[PDB]
Amino acid sequence: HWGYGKHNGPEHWHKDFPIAKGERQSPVDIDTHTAKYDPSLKPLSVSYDQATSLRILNNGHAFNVEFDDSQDKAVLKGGPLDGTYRLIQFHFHWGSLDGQGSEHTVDKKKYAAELHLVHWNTKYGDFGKAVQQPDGLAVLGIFLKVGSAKPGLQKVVDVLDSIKTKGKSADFTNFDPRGLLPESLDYWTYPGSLTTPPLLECVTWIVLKEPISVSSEQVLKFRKLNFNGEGEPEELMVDNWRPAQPLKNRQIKASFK
Ligand SMILES: O=C1NC(=O)[C@@H](c2ccccc2)O1
Ligand code: NA
Ligand SMILES: [Zn+2]
Repeated sequence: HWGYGKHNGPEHWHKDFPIAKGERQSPVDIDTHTAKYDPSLKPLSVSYDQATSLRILNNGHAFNVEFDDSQDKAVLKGGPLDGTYRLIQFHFHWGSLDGQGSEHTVDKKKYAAELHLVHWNTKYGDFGKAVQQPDGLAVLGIFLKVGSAKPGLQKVVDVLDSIKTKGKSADFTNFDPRGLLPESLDYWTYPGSLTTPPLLECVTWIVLKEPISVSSEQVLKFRKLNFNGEGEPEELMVDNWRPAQPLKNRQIKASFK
């Protein structure tokens, strides 16, 4: 099955998932000089005050912090979006070294990691129905650079020892995702896809311009996770990112001048 190695990585995904070569695949390079300011875009409304985190899971591809999405609690509205999108989970993609790890790039720059907060459009009732729709999902992407520590990330870092291998989970209640945001909510947006199989073309991407800083020690802990299950040969969970894909007939819009 699919992964990030030589024999099962991004260059192989199209065999099982032919949409890998589709018309609106993600991630992409954001060419900042050609992303046009769109004065009709609205400020992003991030309403996370009532978020209920539940659990953290190593799924063999990343670690997901999962939320109660059975009701309108943590929601994303505004920006390029019509209606209301509920937060279901967040996770990261990261590198083996600080010079790579992000999925999106900015003028070809790769960041050390990228946070994805995944939301689904409540007009479709459940996540599974939302991923059958071209406007089913909204993913808020946030770049990570290595510098000062991010205090709001440390609770995540400190639980990782308990979910080292694929299939392990741990209770993870009362985590506030507001502590992972940068100051500014200025963003770029474009229509795209999931960046892993099944690569479904359901996503309004909202990529924040301002990275967050995390410390070297924080990202080093991400890199001690394992892709493998317990009692299998150890494969460090690093370089779990898909490279940039062809932009094709799309335009990236900026929310800011
Ligand atoms: O942007 C994405 N990051 C991923 O891991 C992938 C994704 C796969 C499955 C569910 C939600 C998101 O899409
Ligand atoms: Na453009
Ligand atoms: Zn992701």
